[PDB]
Amino acid sequence: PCEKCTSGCKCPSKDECAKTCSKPCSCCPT
Ligand SMILES: [Cd+2]
Ligand SMILES: [Cd+2]
Ligand SMILES: [Cd+2]
Repeated sequence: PCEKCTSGCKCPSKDECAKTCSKPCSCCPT
């Protein structure tokens, strides 16, 4: 979980995820 992932993240696919998560943030839709 990066900055905005140490809890709950929406990240639908990448447009909002890959943007704030330059990695497989163990919490987005992965
Ligand atoms: Cd994400
Ligand atoms: Cd993240
Ligand atoms: Cd996440």
